[PDB]
Amino acid sequence: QDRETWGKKIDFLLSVIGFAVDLANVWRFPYLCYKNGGGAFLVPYLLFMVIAGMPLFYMELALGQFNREGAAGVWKICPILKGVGFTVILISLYVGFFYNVIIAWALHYLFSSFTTELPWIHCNNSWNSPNCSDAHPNDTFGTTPAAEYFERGVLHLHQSHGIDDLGPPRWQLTACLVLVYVLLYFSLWKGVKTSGKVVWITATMPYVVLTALLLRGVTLPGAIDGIRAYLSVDFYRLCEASVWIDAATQVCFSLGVGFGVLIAFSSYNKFTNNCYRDAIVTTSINSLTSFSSGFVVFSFLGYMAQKHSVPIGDVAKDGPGLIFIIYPEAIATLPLSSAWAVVFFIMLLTLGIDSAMGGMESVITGLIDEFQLLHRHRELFTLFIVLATFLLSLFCVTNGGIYVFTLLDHFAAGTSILFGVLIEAIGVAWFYGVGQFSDDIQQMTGQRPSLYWRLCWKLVSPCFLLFVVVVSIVTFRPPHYGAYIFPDWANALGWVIATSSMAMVPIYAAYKFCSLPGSFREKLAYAIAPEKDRELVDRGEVRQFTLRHWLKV
Ligand SMILES: CC(C)CCC[C@@H](C)[C@H]1CC[C@H]2[C@@H]3CC=C4C[C@@H](OC(=O)CCC(=O)O)CC[C@]4(C)[C@H]3CC[C@]12C
Ligand SMILES: CC(C)CCC[C@@H](C)[C@H]1CC[C@H]2[C@@H]3CC=C4C[C@@H](OC(=O)CCC(=O)O)CC[C@]4(C)[C@H]3CC[C@]12C
Ligand SMILES: CC(C)CCC[C@@H](C)[C@H]1CC[C@H]2[C@@H]3CC=C4C[C@@H](OC(=O)CCC(=O)O)CC[C@]4(C)[C@H]3CC[C@]12C
Ligand SMILES: CC(C)CCC[C@@H](C)[C@H]1CC[C@H]2[C@@H]3CC=C4C[C@@H](OC(=O)CCC(=O)O)CC[C@]4(C)[C@H]3CC[C@]12C
Ligand SMILES: CNc1nc(C#Cc2ccc(Cl)s2)nc2c1ncn2[C@H]1[C@H](O)[C@H](O)[C@]2(C(=O)OC)C[C@H]12
Ligand SMILES: COC(=O)[C@H]1[C@@H](c2ccc(F)cc2)C[C@@H]2CC[C@H]1N2C
Ligand SMILES: CCCCCCCCCCCCCCC
Ligand SMILES: *[C@@H]1O[C@H](CO)[C@@H](O)[C@H](O)[C@H]1NC(C)=O
Ligand SMILES: CCCCCCCCCCCC
Ligand SMILES: CCCCCCCCCCCC
Ligand SMILES: CCCCCCCCCCCC
Ligand SMILES: CCCCCCCCCCCC
Ligand SMILES: CCCCCCCCCCCC
Ligand SMILES: CCCCCCCCCCCC
Ligand SMILES: CCCCCCCCCC
Ligand SMILES: CCCCCCCCCC
Ligand SMILES: CCCCCCCCCC
Ligand SMILES: CCCCCCCCCC
Ligand SMILES: CCCCCCCCCC
Ligand SMILES: CCCCCCCCCC
Ligand SMILES: CCCCCCCCCC
Ligand SMILES: CCCCCCCCCC
Ligand SMILES: CCCCCCCC
Ligand SMILES: CCCCCCCC
Ligand SMILES: CCCCCCC
Ligand SMILES: CCCCCCC
Ligand SMILES: CCCCCCC
Ligand SMILES: CCCCCCC
Ligand SMILES: CCCCCCC
Ligand SMILES: CCCCCCC
Ligand SMILES: CCCCCCC
Ligand SMILES: CCCCCCC
Ligand SMILES: CCCCC
Ligand SMILES: CCCCC
Ligand SMILES: CCCCC
Ligand SMILES: CCCCC
Ligand SMILES: CCCCC
Ligand SMILES: CCCCC
Ligand SMILES: CCCCC
Ligand code: NA
Ligand SMILES: [Zn+2]
Repeated sequence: QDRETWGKKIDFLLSVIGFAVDLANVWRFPYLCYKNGGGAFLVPYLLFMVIAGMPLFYMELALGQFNREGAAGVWKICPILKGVGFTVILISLYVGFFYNVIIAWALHYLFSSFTTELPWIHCNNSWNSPNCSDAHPNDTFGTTPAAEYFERGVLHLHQSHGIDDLGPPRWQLTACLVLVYVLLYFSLWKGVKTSGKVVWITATMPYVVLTALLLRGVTLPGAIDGIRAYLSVDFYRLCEASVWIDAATQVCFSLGVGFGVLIAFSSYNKFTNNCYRDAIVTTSINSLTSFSSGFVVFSFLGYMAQKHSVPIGDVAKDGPGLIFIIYPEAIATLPLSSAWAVVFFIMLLTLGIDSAMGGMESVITGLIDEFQLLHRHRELFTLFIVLATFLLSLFCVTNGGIYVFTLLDHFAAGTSILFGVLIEAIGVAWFYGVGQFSDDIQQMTGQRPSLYWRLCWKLVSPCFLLFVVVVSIVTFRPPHYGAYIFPDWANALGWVIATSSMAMVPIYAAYKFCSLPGSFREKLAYAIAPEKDRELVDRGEVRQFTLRHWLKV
């Protein structure tokens, strides 16, 4: 049987929008806007989005749609550079070991909200230390009843001495995790017919909840101060070299490229689809969602800062668990706080689940495409992948699970994402040929891309990605959680996994070069030439050997 397609185009659009829209998308852009700049942070962000943010999205969508294969089989245009598909598959697999525990924490918090007394209001109970002090006129948000609850009565962090004292897993978090994985499996087992229909609810509820919170948040005292702090113009901030680095890193990391998800999602699209309009619409929606969500979150942050009589700089911080500490404290003061907590955690759960589903779907699709023996049994392979991910994600459930979560979050994606994106971009734009790519896009859609797209694909994007990779590998900082310093072997293991996700390109390159028969010239010709050019290569007319193809744009 031939490849199946999306039931409706709205399914594909909602799938990509839901995967791209993330919990980090809600916070990262507004936090960066407040930290350096404000209204002046939109200049570097928009500049980099135009220069090298849209071309990568468009190229990934077009490649996936035209080649009609997953992340690994899409590389018939350059067989030697096939290890990129395995690299992105490994990257997607690694991220699945802690996103699910994030969703499990959110789901556990959701269950403990159907009560008239939410268990983070006061601090007269069993799981609170005698150092509780919630003062309402030096860590002002440390030892808060909400923070103490999250750290002791949920995570049980105080019973671990570090990453060497994990201890047995907790059964409540394990039950939440198994519920999450059951949801994931039953949402991913029947191909894309049912995975594109479940997205209809998990990609439209967060917007409703965000609208409700914006309606509630604005009326709070001190919210206008938070919004003013969020959006304040300061053009002198553009003279520092850190604002541009932050903008470039955020543009690279918020797109969703590098996981091989957009290739698999667009692989099921019809051959006559219009990927240009789809890329434009998805990028615009994902960019505006961050703006609206920032309005909401900074209104709430301003209200909390006014309540605690502290500057907004102390409230606005980046860390794991602060989402479960500040806002739940803010929610409890409002009347009918149970409903607000319920909707808050429902929105969190949906935001997590859509992205986790997309990330697992990328791996499943790529591995199914690569090997034909698994194509006849998709449900069993999905069950095996889910079981493996669930077994390898049981470490974040233990008492010292926050340390493992921090290490994995620091090292899993890192520079590996940028290296994979750079390698795939340079491969597509140089080895295959930007002219051939434009011809394929014209055949697929009908209108050939203009000179701007070709220039951005060929010249600007590889240079921007290389600069991002270098600046990310130069300013590396070891991970930490509060006043905890990770052991040296933990950093070594993090670097080992980060390199292992990246060290598949040379391995496959060497294996493919040694496997092909002939001399050096024959091996190179069969390796670096497209599959469809086999007849020309046999005659001895390889286009890559000529330098005119290399210097063509
Ligand atoms: C309840 C209120 C307060 C919030 C509602 C939020 C969502 C229901 C909306 C917000 C933005 C909408 C999107 C905005 C733009 C488009 C483009 C629109 O046009 C197409 O791309 C046409 C595709 C086709 O031909 O089917 C398709 C729906 C979509 C994704 C919308 C789907 C529904 C979304 C997610
Ligand atoms: C990317 C994939 C492969 C997941 C990687 C997860 C790591 C962060 C895990 C996998 C192996 C784990 C180690 C396996 C064995 C142990 C012994 C263990 O010994 C104890 O003190 C607890 C013993 C017990 O459970 O009773 C302490 C944690 C540690 C170092 C673990 C720390 C966390 C590690 C490195
Ligand atoms: C909200 C999400 C994350 C989890 C819950 C989703 C389930 C309620 C849905 C998703 C997939 C659905 C299934 C998808 C396909 C089928 C096969 C279908 O059987 C047929 O008639 C076609 C196949 C056959 O001939 O067996 C019957 C409904 C069923 C079991 C569906 C029942 C409802 C399911 C389990
Ligand atoms: C930060 C918030 C407030 C808005 C963010 C939205 C942007 C990420 C989107 C919205 C409209 C998009 C643009 C819509 C149309 C085009 C035209 C397109 O260029 C052409 O078609 C050729 C024009 C030429 O010849 O220069 C290149 C992409 C671009 C700039 C898009 C880039 C991405 C943009 C700026
Ligand atoms: C104030 N502090 C934080 N607030 C928030 C928020 C929020 C709201 C959304 C809608 C509202 Cl309404 S409020 N998000 C944070 C914070 N600090 C880290 N994050 C992210 C980071 O991306 C990090 O990667 C992360 C994580 O590790 O979560 C377990 C995913 C969180
Ligand atoms: C840690 O990586 C992420 O959270 C990325 C992405 C994602 C990829 C894989 C995954 F399993 C779950 C989520 C979801 C979105 C798009 C890219 C980025 N997130 C901002
Ligand atoms: C924690 C993992 C949960 C996986 C989902 C449990 C149900 C598995 C059902 C398998 C059906 C296979 C299709 C028929 C062979
Ligand atoms: C709070 O008091 C406890 C006493 O059990 C002590 O162990 C802890 O270090 C104190 N924390 C701070 C921040 O003072
Ligand atoms: C039995 C205690 C119920 C507490 C209130 C819960 C309200 C949930 C419904 C609103 C969100 C849909
Ligand atoms: C959490 C509930 C799990 C129930 C599992 C039922 C599996 C049904 C498979 C039907 C195959 C035709
Ligand atoms: C919480 C998810 C529960 C999913 C139950 C699916 C049951 C499938 C029955 C199939 C009968 C033909
Ligand atoms: C989609 C439904 C939105 C309803 C939002 C209501 C929020 C409470 C308003 C309180 C005004 C004082
Ligand atoms: C809150 C997000 C709203 C985003 C609205 C974007 C609408 C784009 C429509 C494009 C039609 C061609
Ligand atoms: C669709 C439901 C969104 C959340 C509604 C919460 C209940 C608000 C009732 C009015 C409060 C004054
Ligand atoms: C002390 C009880 C520990 C239970 C762990 C959860 C079961 C794991 C099954 C693989
Ligand atoms: C210790 C009493 C409760 C046991 C629960 C067993 C199931 C946990 C999730 C698999
Ligand atoms: C046929 C169009 C369906 C649009 C997505 C579902 C909207 C649900 C609104 C709550
Ligand atoms: C893109 C140019 C941005 C210039 C910002 C203002 C610089 C002021 C220098 C005194
Ligand atoms: C009083 C300030 C109100 C701000 C509203 C912002 C709306 C952003 C688009 C949904
Ligand atoms: C939870 C384990 C379920 C395993 C699937 C059912 C047996 C399939 C044998 C081919
Ligand atoms: C012969 C039928 C089962 C073949 C194996 C299916 C995938 C199992 C996990 C690799
Ligand atoms: C991919 C090659 C670079 C590996 C990381 C940088 C060297 C170690 C720095 C501590
Ligand atoms: C007092 C003005 C409230 C405005 C709420 C947001 C309207 C879109
Ligand atoms: C710290 C930035 C170094 C940039 C080197 C050149 C990259 C193109
Ligand atoms: C991004 C546009 C900022 C303009 C500020 C004018 C006061
Ligand atoms: C000492 C307890 C061991 C539990 C193992 C669970 C996988
Ligand atoms: C208090 C949380 C209990 C979770 C039970 C999941 C079945
Ligand atoms: C064709 C039936 C689709 C149901 C979608 C429910 C959200
Ligand atoms: C590609 C990495 C080059 C070396 C970076 C550290 C100097
Ligand atoms: C203290 C040494 C621990 C080694 C762990 C290797 C995974
Ligand atoms: C000629 C092929 C070179 C591939 C190198 C990959 C890093
Ligand atoms: C994968 C690195 C070694 C390859 C050897 C091929 C003979
Ligand atoms: C739209 C950016 C902020 C203007 C004050
Ligand atoms: C994760 C890829 C391993 C080789 C198929
Ligand atoms: C007062 C305008 C704020 C941005 C819409
Ligand atoms: C992770 C192994 C996939 C099948 C070779
Ligand atoms: C998943 C591997 C199947 C046998 C080559
Ligand atoms: C606790 C999980 C052990 C097998 C991966
Ligand atoms: C068949 C190739 C698997 C990865 C080296
Ligand atoms: Na998401
Ligand atoms: Zn307080």
